[PDB]
Parts: sequence; structure tokens; C-alpha cells
Amino acid sequence: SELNEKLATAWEGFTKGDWQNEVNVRDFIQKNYTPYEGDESFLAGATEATTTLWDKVMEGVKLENRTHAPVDFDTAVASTITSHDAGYINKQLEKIVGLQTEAPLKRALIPFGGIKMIEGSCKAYNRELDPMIKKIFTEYRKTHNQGVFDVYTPDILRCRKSGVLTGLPDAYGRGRIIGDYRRVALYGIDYLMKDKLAQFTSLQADLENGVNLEQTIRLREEIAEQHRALGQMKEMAAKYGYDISGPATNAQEAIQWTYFGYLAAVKSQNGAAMSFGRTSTFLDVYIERDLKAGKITEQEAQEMVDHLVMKLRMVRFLRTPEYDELFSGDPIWATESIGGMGLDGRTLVTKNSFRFLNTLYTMGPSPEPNMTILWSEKLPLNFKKFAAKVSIDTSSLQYENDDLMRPDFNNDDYAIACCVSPMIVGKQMQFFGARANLAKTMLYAINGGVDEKLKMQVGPKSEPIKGDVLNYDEVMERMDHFMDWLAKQYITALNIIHYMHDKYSYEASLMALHDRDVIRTMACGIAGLSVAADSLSAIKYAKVKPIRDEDGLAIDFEIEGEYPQFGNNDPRVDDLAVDLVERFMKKIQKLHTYRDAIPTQSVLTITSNVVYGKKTGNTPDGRRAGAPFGPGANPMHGRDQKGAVASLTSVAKLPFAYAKDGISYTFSIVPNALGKDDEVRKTNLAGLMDGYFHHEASIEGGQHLNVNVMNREMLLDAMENPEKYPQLTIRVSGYAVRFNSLTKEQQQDVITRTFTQSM
Amino acid sequence: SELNEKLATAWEGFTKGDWQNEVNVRDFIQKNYTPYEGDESFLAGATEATTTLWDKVMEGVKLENRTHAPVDFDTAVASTITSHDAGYINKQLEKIVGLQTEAPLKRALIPFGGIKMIEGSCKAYNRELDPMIKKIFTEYRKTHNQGVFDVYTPDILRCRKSGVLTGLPDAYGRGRIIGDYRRVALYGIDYLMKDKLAQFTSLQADLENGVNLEQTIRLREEIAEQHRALGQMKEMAAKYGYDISGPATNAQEAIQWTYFGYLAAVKSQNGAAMSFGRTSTFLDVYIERDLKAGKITEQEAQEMVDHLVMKLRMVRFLRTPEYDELFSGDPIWATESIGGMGLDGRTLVTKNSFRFLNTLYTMGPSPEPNMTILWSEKLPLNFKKFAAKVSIDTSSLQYENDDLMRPDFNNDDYAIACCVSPMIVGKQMQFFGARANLAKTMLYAINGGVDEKLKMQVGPKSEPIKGDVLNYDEVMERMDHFMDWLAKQYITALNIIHYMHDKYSYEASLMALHDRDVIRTMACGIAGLSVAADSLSAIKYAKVKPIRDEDGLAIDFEIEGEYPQFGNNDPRVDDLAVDLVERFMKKIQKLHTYRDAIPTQSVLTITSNVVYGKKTGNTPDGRRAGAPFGPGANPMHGRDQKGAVASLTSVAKLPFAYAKDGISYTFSIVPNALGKDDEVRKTNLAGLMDGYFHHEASIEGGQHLNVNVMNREMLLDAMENPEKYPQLTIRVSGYAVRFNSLTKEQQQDVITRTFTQSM
Ligand SMILES: CC(C)(COP(=O)(O)OP(=O)(O)OC[C@H]1O[C@@H](n2cnc3c(N)ncnc32)[C@H](O)[C@@H]1OP(=O)(O)O)[C@@H](O)C(=O)NCCC(=O)NCCS
Ligand SMILES: CC(C)(COP(=O)(O)OP(=O)(O)OC[C@H]1O[C@@H](n2cnc3c(N)ncnc32)[C@H](O)[C@@H]1OP(=O)(O)O)[C@@H](O)C(=O)NCCC(=O)NCCS
Ligand SMILES: OC[C@H](O)[C@@H](O)CO
Ligand SMILES: OC[C@H](O)[C@@H](O)CO
Ligand SMILES: OC[C@H](O)[C@@H](O)CO
Ligand SMILES: OC[C@H](O)[C@@H](O)CO
Ligand SMILES: [Mg+2]
Ligand SMILES: [Mg+2]
Ligand code: NA
Ligand code: NA
Ligand code: NA
Ligand code: NA
Ligand code: NA
Ligand code: NA
Ligand code: NA
Ligand code: NA
Ligand code: NA
Ligand code: NA
Ligand code: NA
Ligand code: NA
Ligand code: NA
Ligand code: NA
Repeated sequence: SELNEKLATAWEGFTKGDWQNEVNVRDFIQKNYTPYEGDESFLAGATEATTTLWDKVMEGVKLENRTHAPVDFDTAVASTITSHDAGYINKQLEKIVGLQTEAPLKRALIPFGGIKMIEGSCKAYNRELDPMIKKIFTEYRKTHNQGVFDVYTPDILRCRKSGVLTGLPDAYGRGRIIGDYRRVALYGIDYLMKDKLAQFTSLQADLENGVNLEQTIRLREEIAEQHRALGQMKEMAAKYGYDISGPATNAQEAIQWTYFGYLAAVKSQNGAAMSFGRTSTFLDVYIERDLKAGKITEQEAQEMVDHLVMKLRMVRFLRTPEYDELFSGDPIWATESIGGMGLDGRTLVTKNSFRFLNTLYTMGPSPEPNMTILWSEKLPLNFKKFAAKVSIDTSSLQYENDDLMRPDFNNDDYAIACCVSPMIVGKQMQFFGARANLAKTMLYAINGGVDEKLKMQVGPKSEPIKGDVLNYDEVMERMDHFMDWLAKQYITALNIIHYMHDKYSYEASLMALHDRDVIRTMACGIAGLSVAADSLSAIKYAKVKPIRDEDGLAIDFEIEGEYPQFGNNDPRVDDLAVDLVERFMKKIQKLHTYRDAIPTQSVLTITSNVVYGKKTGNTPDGRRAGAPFGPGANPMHGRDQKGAVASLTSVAKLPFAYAKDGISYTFSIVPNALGKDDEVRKTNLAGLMDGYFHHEASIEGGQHLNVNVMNREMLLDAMENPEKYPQLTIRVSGYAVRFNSLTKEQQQDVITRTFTQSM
Repeated sequence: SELNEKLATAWEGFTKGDWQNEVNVRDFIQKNYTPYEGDESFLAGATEATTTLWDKVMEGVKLENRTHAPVDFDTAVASTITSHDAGYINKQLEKIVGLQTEAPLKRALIPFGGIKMIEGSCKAYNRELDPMIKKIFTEYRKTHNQGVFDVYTPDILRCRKSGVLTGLPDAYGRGRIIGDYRRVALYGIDYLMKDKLAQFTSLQADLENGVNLEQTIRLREEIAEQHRALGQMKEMAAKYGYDISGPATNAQEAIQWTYFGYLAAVKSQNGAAMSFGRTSTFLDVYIERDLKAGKITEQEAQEMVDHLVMKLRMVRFLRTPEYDELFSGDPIWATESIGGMGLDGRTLVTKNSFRFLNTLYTMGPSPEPNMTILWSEKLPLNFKKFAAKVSIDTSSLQYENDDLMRPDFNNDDYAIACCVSPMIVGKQMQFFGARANLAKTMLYAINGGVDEKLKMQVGPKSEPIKGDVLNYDEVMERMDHFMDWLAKQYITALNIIHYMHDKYSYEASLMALHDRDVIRTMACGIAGLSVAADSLSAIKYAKVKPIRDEDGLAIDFEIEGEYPQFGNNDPRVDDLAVDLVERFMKKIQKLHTYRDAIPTQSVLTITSNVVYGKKTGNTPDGRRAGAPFGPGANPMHGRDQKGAVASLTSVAKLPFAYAKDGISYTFSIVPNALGKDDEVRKTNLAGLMDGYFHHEASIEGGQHLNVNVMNREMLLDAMENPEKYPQLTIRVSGYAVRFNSLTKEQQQDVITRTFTQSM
């Protein structure tokens, strides 16, 4: 209660409010940002420095893509916020600085999560691990991975081996946490440390009085670790020549300070998704102030945004080949949520919303950061059209429904973590759960719990379904049974994982940038939704005959008659998909969870569509053994054949009400199907999204849309001549990848997906 | 359910029972031991090997005592069960092998408990800590000490600084855990590992069903760590050339296997007390079988016992000078519980009970192991007299009331941890709490919570007592108030400490030798009982006038009139002491504890009588500022002036019912007061103990008695000429020390205590 000079100088001219007396970034934004309803005509192009820097870094990116391996990585240093010396691309040119290690794209060792994974990476990429690192993290500091495997059950291990529940966060950082990095810029580290000491002290009475004793002790230790991490952030920044004890005083510092908060996160944790947040409009407050004061020019502002975004394009983590199969394309999910509307009806689009999108022109297409447009039917048309143009030109953006999510939270300061999972910034996080194989679960119902590939009893022993023709009611009754079992094994695995991750790899630097009490959801994903829905549809509307082996195991199916497939706006099958989503949500909702994290569901797969597909045999819908499932909530490859409106309609029917962790849809449309020329294409794409996301009391609308605007012929050319397309980026599951970063098998999945040929 | 050949061979001839089908050491003992009612005439003397070995080790002991520092210690190795190579005194001579490090008396670094303490020891003893050890245990593996200090409150820190609650286990291993080391001998490691996997598996249903989720996950991880520690025990033993996968097959192996279980404990944990258990009668089963088979001679049996006991005399831990003030004399508390009676009325005294006592003759007096006689009025007179003779000759034994403790537990297989704290072996442990300063708490009541030395507000702000004469009712009402506050701060500190010790230094190798579910008590000790009781007595029966400074602070007292002092069998003051014990027990009983550990109390101080005394000003009883309190439950120095029966009577009145963690009494009697000659002295000492420990429905009896039989003139000679008394041992607080191991200040405390001059 008395702002020192540091705060005074930094906050000069800002509209006053609660944000000056307590940590409240949303209040600061609301009182200070400038809504922008204009067009992209004010945008500046790249400076020579930006191009020199990015062109150099791209040589490392090309090396990564051609070798499908890291440019370099540590073999003898355990990474922490302060372990590495300052690293640069070219110190004379960078306006925003900071790298994870001492060299661009060199990956770190983050051992707290597990030592076996590091050993696996060293073997895979032909480097020798320092014996000391192995010793420390085997005998002295236990890891998250070992804690989990020490407590797992034989049943969970069988599910992992068989492909019914695989790829969970037992061997990589859980992620799904977004510290509010904007807090570093707004308040400075010292203010945040004082606030954390107050939070710590506020728990003393409960501790002394024996109120929720263990929970209170745990939280006090976590806050002490958060406070320690904040101090370490100052030391890290000082290595780069910056004193971040006080608040940022100008645009360059606001961008730099925010990035430093994020840099501490990616130097200390290797979460699968390390998302950036909802920062562009916040940063516009500082940029606008400097532009009006004549302190910086628009080109200088674009340059600072470019250098920040360039650093987000350089975040890297050492991963194993196994991880690469589950999360393809060397992803980071440095997700940035752009635009949206405020609860007061004003748009949250700012000139900076345009500057962030402009990085796809100043430095070309790029998969990271994962730029996510928070769409509203009320967004300024100028912005709707520019975003559509950027999608048409680069296929690098995704869109999510602000008209659905803002009212659901009654909050206009939520951000997207990873692909499609919303959280109020600094107040909420998710316990990541990857996803379960719903399609294989259906086969288990038909086969009495016996795996169709391993011929091992994995699910509970049950009587396999008999007869030469499958009956929908019977199959669905057994499937419901196995969904109960799946939910229990899944939540049990996640309870173990998150208990161990809190114990052995607590994300102190990210949690330090959250309120004292954070809302946690237990995010359960489902893979193979359209395979399961179409399988049920074939059984219900056609005649499906099981082909059994000498043991009675259904290893194939013959289908007589046509049946409705998901993605063609046919309620007969779409209703089955909606039902499966509701059904699984209701089952996980009944189970006890670690830290009482609220169960939620997402229809999302990342590359588990390929991994689970490889481990799943022939299914009733006609899909062949080993074939990929569709990505996320997508109709199976090529089955949506009635056009864009029809497939968008089928997907929009899936209920966000029962899948609050998100519903991913990857939409690819050929240029000429989208429109006759550029202007018409922009108008039509904005129109398609307005219809898909349309929300009213009786219509939920879709929640997410990846948009690719390309001809399949071009991707085939890139498969044959990768050198011609070094920056070619494509949306694939709720994030983007450089097409050349994928393995051939992953490219085959992508090229056989639906390329929509009509409205 | 099918004993392999390993078990068959090892158990040949033993009486069958439950012990062969489940881990049940008590059942094995009950069905196989041979009660011995004879005398000491069968005992053999030392072999040349034993004398050669012990004489060599004693040179290291003399070096420790003269330098008051370790002979040597590690500066670059973090100790674990397998870290050190095999070490020997003289491999050609040892019948029982195993040392903590690679050299006799060389102390280890056990960093999991804290790195600052290690830094403190290195500085104090002039050795340089390896930078790598400091780095690992500051940045990679957090320690118990740092976890505690990260969560402590400013109030607890003020209590620690002021001397009202100091010396708690926030900077050293908590100890008070006795794994059942006999299990290694009886079953072998493989059988115990299979049993632990079954215990782990038995928790799967609760885990899956969400029953006490966090508790279940925690216990499963603990059992996995226990299983891992058992495997490490096999590797440790193999370094010494032994395969302990199967059960011990003869006496030498039973002793060796039991010792290996203990060796793993003292290589991995540095608990203040690392007690041995109740092993002598168990080991007699194997010795008796070999003697009857003619496999070994009695002298060979004594030699194996001697070599085992010699190793217990060599256990060492690196401690700081601060620790040395609180726990003087380089103590280990390798406590062994001898004799006692079974629930069936048979004595549990065996020939081995005599062999253990005989080590005080074969290798001379020694403070460790801490041999504790479980006394019963029904013990064979031959044993009562031999134990009395050993006390008369060596002052190295203590006695505890089996007639009180066995019926309290309805169990005849409990052992004493540290000094006086009983636990059923393998089924119970204590969360150690050190002790609180009850005397200073009384001054706080008189001074409104302000510390009499620091002039700082430590206790809650309260109105200091006014007037020129203190009133008992008023003082007691305020004291009760401050006892409530003390209890809450104490239990809060212990809740933090034990949560952190379970997290950062879980005693896996010891817990591996316990049942799945262990009963835990939260052991709270009180120091200064007789100072507080006598202060209340002076106030109540005499006229006590406070001497106040310019601030109204009572810094001294003048007493007009005589008043009854504790230890003279005067109910007027003894009732006050009994009341204080009951009062504090009732207050801690109301508080919530970590892991729902049952609060218990002990009247025990170790050297906190000196440390708290130094930090406590003048008290109402007349004790001067800085003077030591009495040890444990002892009357203040020299105040028990009516003889042995009178002081034993006062102490026996203290209620074990309200101090289940134990009540320590150190009794020293001059030889001629005890009896005219040797035979009379033995008879009289046994008679005094029979009376003190006498128990019936209406008489509890005393719980513990340290017995010193010496002339003060002899101790004065030892203070002046230590070289003349290298093995001189004396009981001091519930354990023994070599007199030469004490600092001069600690010796001054000891020499000014009461030397009883009459019955
Ligand atoms: C080693 C262990 C995992 C079982 O090993 P297993 O019989 O080979 O198990 P699986 O066949 O299911 O294989 C384990 C899989 O997890 C992988 N893995 C990842 N981290 C691992 C870790 N820390 N330890 C072991 N395996 C690990 C293995 O590489 C393997 O992957 P794969 O199927 O692609 O080859 C054992 O720790 C275990 O059974 N744990 C369960 C809990 C338990 O028993 N605790 C001890 C109780 S006393
Ligand atoms: C460093 C800290 C202990 C306070 O230090 P301080 O102001 O010097 O405290 P005190 O004066 O009471 O001294 C601490 C005593 O504990 C000792 N100590 C033992 N282990 C220690 C450890 N890990 N850290 C600090 N002191 C330690 C110190 O040496 C000192 O002993 P002394 O009184 O004989 O000199 C600080 O960690 C603290 O206040 N912790 C309480 C919890 C807290 O604030 N957590 C962070 C919340 S965001
Ligand atoms: O070696 C036993 C250790 O506790 C290990 O499990 C973690 O470091
Ligand atoms: O280590 C890099 C990964 O192997 C690659 O798949 C990323 O495209
Ligand atoms: O190793 C424990 C430390 O507190 C670490 O978590 C931060 O440096
Ligand atoms: O390190 C040994 C201790 O300093 C000594 O007090 C033991 O007698
Ligand atoms: Mg395996
Ligand atoms: Mg201090
Ligand atoms: Na290039
Ligand atoms: Na770190
Ligand atoms: Na860390
Ligand atoms: Na907790
Ligand atoms: Na729920
Ligand atoms: Na919907
Ligand atoms: Na349209
Ligand atoms: Na000697
Ligand atoms: Na160890
Ligand atoms: Na350990
Ligand atoms: Na627990
Ligand atoms: Na109680
Ligand atoms: Na008593
Ligand atoms: Na007597």
C-alpha cells in the first residue's frame, strides 16, 4: 500500500484502479487497452535485423527437419532457471533476448521429470550421457517418471502396452500450465515476491489450527518454492544485462519482461505444451503509449513483436522417439490467444492483434507460436477479414469460439493451453491426461476384454459377443460396461501421475505467476470418436458380420449395406457421436480425483490418432487394422463427403457442455472451393466461421477450427521436394507443424485426410 | 505358501507355527526360545581376537574424546546403503563384519537430512566440503532441513531462538524408529521382498476405488521404496562376501544377518537414536541350537556376541557443535532390550541375556550399546543379582518396568527406542519431538510472554503479573494459559517436521522391516519439570518476591521461608509435579497431528537440561540464571536430600499414564550407602529396584531407572586425569556416555548432580 518510485515511473499515464493495489492483470487491461476496429494498412514490414536473424535460425530448423533430430543438446548439465549462461543468435541485432541454453536450438536436460527418457534420447541421437547426471537422478533425486512407475498397477501397465491407454504424462512434463507472464512486466519481480510472502503468511492460521493440515503444509511449501523461483528469475534476467526487480517502463521492457517470465518456465520445465497465454492486447497498452509519445515508430514496434515471436519459434525440448510418435512435428504449443471480445461488449482486438498475425508475413509461415484467434460474430469485420487472409496465405492460424467460452467462464481474460483447453489466466490450470483409445474399447466389448492384437486379457473378463450379425443394443450395452472400466483405470493412472508430478516436478516458476489458490481440472481425452461412432452406425444401420479366429476373437468384419458416417450432417450417426461424448463425461464425473481436480473431457488426439490406430485392429466401421484414426473430433479420413457446411455442422453438434477441455476439428479446403478469387475467399471463409461458431441460447456452436487452405497437389510436391518448402506450415490436430518436420508415416496420415472440395 | 530349500535348511529343528507362513517374529521366539533361570557361572571370557580388535578401536575412541571431534569423515560421498566399499578393523579376526564407511569410526555424509548441517560440521572440524555435494543438495535434491525452514512460522522461529522450543528435529534425523532387524535373520531378504510386494498389491483396490486416495498413493510409494531398500541390503552384504537372500542357517549368520539389517539403517539414516531392538533372546534361539549340536562352544558364542556388540560400539554420525550441546557424549542410543517376562509368565531371560551383559567384562565398560534391562519382580533372582552386579561394577545399564509396559501393551515383544520410549517391534514407531522448556514457559506466564533474557515478545501478549508477592492460584492460571500456547506451537512445529521428514528422508530400509501399517505416536517431551514444580511449590508454600527491572520484567526472585522440593517424598510438591504432567498431556491430546499420530509425552531432556538451563533466567524455586535443569524427571541438583527410597518414591509417583513416551530418572548412589560389601550391595540394589518398579492394580510403579554406583571423588580424579579412565562410563539421562567424551561444562553438570548418600 504505497507504490515506490519504480512503480510510479513505469505506470505514468495509466488509468488507475484495483490493479495498482493487488495483482490483477485483467483490471489493468480493461482500464488501459485501446480497442482497434481499423484494418491492416498501418502494418510495417521486417527490418534488416529481423531478416538476418531469422534467416540464420532457419538453417538450424532445416537441419532439424532433414535429420529429424536436435541440432545439439546438453549431456552434462541439469537445467534450472539459472544453470545456463546467456545465449544469443547475434547480440548486436536482437531487441528481445533470451534462449533456453547458451546456443540457439540447443536442447536442455530437464531431469526432474525422468532419467530413463534422457538415456533414451542420448541413445537415439548418438550422444553420451554424463555418468554423474545419471547417478544424481537415479540415487539422490528421484524423478517423476520413477515415482509413477513405482506406484502403477499391473492393470495400468497392461493398458499402456496394449494401446488402450497409452501416451499419458508418465514420461514427459505434464504441461497445461500457463503462468501469467504478463505479471512480470506489470509489477516487476519484487512486488510479486512480496505478494507471495503475503499469500504464504495467510496460511499460518489454518496451519496452527490444524485446518486441512497436510493440504496447508503442501501449499505453504509450494508458495515458498514459487517465491524462490521468482528470485531465480531475477538472476536469470541479470545474466542478459537486465534488472527486472521493478515493473517494465516501456514497450520493449514490457515485451522483454513478459518473455523472461516465460523463459524461466521453459528453462525449468519440459511440459508437452508450454503455452504463452493471452498477451498481445496486454502488450499493446505499452506499445500504444510509446507510439503516442513518439518514443518508438510502428516499424520499431513490429520489430520488437517480431523478435519476441522469433524467440517463441525457437523453444525446444529434448524428446524421445516414442514421444515424437505421440506428439509429431517437434511441437511446443507456445499458444497465444488473440483478440476476442470483452464482457462489456468492446472488442479486445488491438493493433497488436494485427502485429502478431503480421509475423507470418515479416518472418514467413511458422507453426509456433500457435496463434489462436478468439472468434466472435461481433469482431470488427476488418479483423475477421485479415485473419481469414492470413489463413488463406499461410494456413498457420486456428480459431476458437469466444462467443461460447467467454460466457461459459463469464470472463474475458482466459487463454488457450495447448490446442483447445481454456483457462482463466493465473487462476486455473489443467492436470493433463493425454487421451484414451475409445475405438479399441469398443472392440474389447465385442471381444470380452481380450486384445485383438496381443490376444491377452486386458479388460475385465467378459463373455465375448456371439452371433454372425452384431446387434447395436447388445454392443452398446457391453461398450458402456467397458467405458466404466476405462474411466476407472484412466482416472486412477492420472491420480498417480499428478500426485507424483506435484511431488517431483512441481512447476514453481509458472505457479509463482498464479493466484494462491488455483482451480484444477483433470483433463481426460478421448481418441477415435468418429471410428467408434461410425462403427456403432454400421452395426445399427447395416449388417456387420464378425470374422473370428480359431479362438472366437473378432479380428475382422464384413459389412453388408451402406451406413451413415460422421461428418455429413446425418443425425443418425451424429447423434451416436454426441452420445458417446456425454456418456464418457458422465462416467469420469463419478470418480474421486487427486487434489479434487474437477474431471473434464476433450475430444483431442494430437498424433495418438496414428499411434492408437497402429495398435488397433480392424473395426466395425470398415477401418483397417493399423490405420490412423481421424485427428481429434474429425470425421474419419475422406468420409465427410458432402461439403464444408455439412462437416462443420456435424462437428458443431458435439457438446462443449460435456467436453470442456475442448473439441478439435482440422478443416482443410482447396482454394477454388473456398472462393473464385482472394476477396471472395476472405469473405467466404469469415462467413463459414461465423456460421460454425454462431452461438445463441439454443445453439452452442463449434468450439475450435484449424484452417488449412491448400491443394493436395502442393503437399505431394513438398513430400518429393522438401527443399522447396522450408517454411511450409500446416494445421494438424489443434496446432501446426512445418510439413518437413514430420516422418513419412505422419505425412501419409496428413495427405490422406479430407481436402474439402465444396461448400 | 511353500518353503523353498533355503527355509527348510535354516529352520531345521525349530518348532512350527504361524511364523513360518507369515512374518511373525514374536511367534517364532515364543515357540523356540529357552528360558534360563540359572546364574552367570557358564560365561566365557574374551578371546585373543576380541581383545586385539577392541584395543585397536579404543585408540580411535581416545582420539575422539581428547579432540572432541571425529577421527575422520567423508567430504565428497553421499552415503547410501551401497555407497561404501567393505571396511574392516582386521578382516582376519572379525567374526561379525560390517562398518558404516570403509574405515573404523570414519563418519559419513547423510545429506538428505540437510546440507547446511554438513557445511557446519566441515567448518567446525576443519575439512573442506566437495562443491558438488553442496550443489546437489541445494539445487537438485531438496533436504528435510530446507523443507522445514521453508514452512516454519515466524512464531516457531522466535521460540527456537529464545529457548522455549529448541533442539527439535529440524536439523538432524528424527530417529525413534526400530526396524525389526531380526526379520533379516529369520526370513532372509527374498522372503521379505515377496511379502512387501504382497503388501503393495493389497493397496490396489483402495487406490482404484478412490479410498483415502493420497494416503494410499503415499503408502504404495513408501512400500516400493522399502522393497528397493531390501534389494540394496543384499548388495551391501555381498560387498562383505555374504549372500543374505535366504534365512540365516546358524548362530553366526543369525547375528550377522540381524546386524546387516541394522547396518543398512545406519548407512542410510542419521536418526538421533538408531536403536537396535530386542534381539538377545531371539539370537539365543540360534546359539542354543548350535551349542546343543556341538557346532560351537560357549566361548565361540560369547565371541560372536562380543564382535556384534563391538560393532554397535562403533556406530558414528557426523554432528554439528550445536547438536553436541543438545545430545552430549557422542551418543547413538543403539538400545538393546534385555530379558523381561512373557505374557505366559515364563521369563524371556536366556543365557544370551547374560552374554550381552558380559560384554561389559569381556571388552570393559561402554556406553553403547545402551543395554536396557526389562525388569519384573518375577525375574529369576540369579539374573536380578547379576544385572545388579554389572551395574555396581560398570554403571553401564539402565532398567525399565516390564511389569508396567508389557501389560500396558499386552505384548511381550516391545523394545525401547532411544532412552525410555517403548514400541511393539515392527508394528510401531514414534515421530520424535525432542522437548519443550516448561520452566521458561512459567516465567512467560509471570512476564506476560516477554522473554526474560531477550526482552522480546515471544509468547502471546499478556498482562504481566503484578505485586510484590506471587500468588500460586494466579501464577498457575497464567501458566495454564501459556501451556495451551506452548502445546499449539509445539504440535505445529512437529507437524511440519514430520511431514517434511516423510517427504525428504523417509527411512525406507527401517520401514521395510515393519508391517504394512505402523502405529505412530507424536512424542512431545517436557524439560525442567522439577524446576517448574519446585517454583510452584516455593510460590505456594513460601513467600516469593519478584525482583523487577525498569520495565516491570521479573528478572530475579527472593524467597522468604522454606518450601518442599521434589524428590523428598513430600506430596505437597510431588502432587504439583504430577499435575503438570497430566496438564500438558491433556493439552496436546486436543490437537490435530500429521498422519494422525497419537500424541504422547515423555519427561526426558538428554542435554537440553543444560541448553535450556543456559537460556533460562532466574526461576522462582531459587535456581540461578544459566544453571542446568535436572536431567529428565530428576529432582533439581542436590535437592533430593532424604535418601534413595524417598527420591525413588517421588519419581515413581509421576504418571506413566500421562507420559507414555517415558519418564527418565538418573540415580547415582555411593558404594557404601548401597551396602557394606559386594553381596549385600547386589541384594540391596535388586531390592531397591523391586520396590521402585513394584506394580499392582493400585500402584503403577516407576518406569525407568539409570543406575550409577560411584563415589564423586572418583569422577573428580577422572576430570583431572582423563588418561587414567579411558573406558569410564556413566549414565546421564536415559543413556550412557564415556565420561571423557563430555565437554567440561557438561562434566560440571554431571558432577554437581545428586550422589545419594543413604537409603
Ligand atoms: C519395471 C516395471 C515397470 C515393470 O516392468 P515390465 O514387466 O517390463 O513392464 P512392461 O512390460 O509393462 O513395460 C514397461 C514399459 O514402461 C516403460 N517405462 C518408462 N519408464 C519406466 C520406468 N521408470 N521403469 C520401467 N519401465 C518404464 C518401459 O520402457 C516399457 O515400455 P514398452 O512397453 O514400450 O517397452 C516395475 O517397476 C513395475 O511392475 N512397477 C509397477 C509398480 C510396482 O510393482 N512397484 C514395486 C512394488 S514393491
Ligand atoms: C532464513 C529464514 C529461516 C529466516 O532467517 P532468520 O531471519 O535469520 O531467522 P532466525 O534469526 O530465527 O535464525 C534461523 C536459525 O535457524 C538456523 N537454521 C538451520 N537450518 C536453517 C535453514 N535451512 N535456513 C535458515 N536458517 C536455518 C539458523 O542458522 C539460525 O540458527 P541460530 O538462531 O542459532 O543462529 C527464512 O527461511 C524464514 O523466515 N523461513 C520461514 C518460512 C518462510 O518465510 N518461508 C518463505 C515464504 S515465501
Ligand atoms: O535408492 C533409493 C532412492 O530413494 C531412490 O529411489 C530415489 O533417489
Ligand atoms: O528431436 C526432434 C524430433 O525427432 C523430430 O521428430 C522433430 O520433427
Ligand atoms: O532443490 C530444491 C530447490 O528448492 C529447488 O526446487 C529450487 O532451486
Ligand atoms: O564430533 C564429536 C563430538 O564433537 C563430541 O562432542 C563427541 O564426544
Ligand atoms: Mg517393461
Ligand atoms: Mg537466522
Ligand atoms: Na530458409
Ligand atoms: Na529450474
Ligand atoms: Na526444479
Ligand atoms: Na497435501
Ligand atoms: Na466430478
Ligand atoms: Na457444440
Ligand atoms: Na457460408
Ligand atoms: Na584403552
Ligand atoms: Na541409502
Ligand atoms: Na535415501
Ligand atoms: Na498421503
Ligand atoms: Na489426541
Ligand atoms: Na508412575
Ligand atoms: Na529396599
